[PDB]
Amino acid sequence: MVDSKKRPGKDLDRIDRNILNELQKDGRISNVELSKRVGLSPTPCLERVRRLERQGFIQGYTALLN
Repeated sequence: MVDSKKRPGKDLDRIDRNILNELQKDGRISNVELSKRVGLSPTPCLERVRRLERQGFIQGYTALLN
């Protein structure tokens, strides 16, 4: 019905799915913030987002994280 951030939901860490939901709600957020909206540090927040990157789900969202 909306969102569309399914990605590997059947197997997605709470940090990645919530991070994808935050990227869709905010396609202009880096990682530091991307680290606090999910309740984690950014160093790893990226580690979480990177996992979402390898699956081709962060080429526009926080793709900048690279």
